[PDB]
Amino acid sequence: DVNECISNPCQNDATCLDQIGEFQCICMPGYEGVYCEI
Ligand SMILES: *[C@@H]1O[C@@H](C)[C@@H](O)[C@@H](O[C@@H]2O[C@H](CO)[C@@H](O)[C@H](O)[C@H]2NC(C)=O)[C@@H]1O
Repeated sequence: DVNECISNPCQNDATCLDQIGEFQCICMPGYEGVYCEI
């Protein structure tokens, strides 16, 4: 139950996709971080 990608998990205006029991935060080209922020 419950998901991970509800209100855009990313923190840099990244694209969210589908994954296996996880979230898919697609950061920009040449970025860093897990939730697209660093
Ligand atoms: C999904 O992948 C991301 C890495 C981005 O390239 C996304 O594109 C951007 O999506 C936002 C939506 O919040 C939009 O506002 C931007 O204009 C768009 N970027 C460009 C250059 O179109 C992509 O969908």
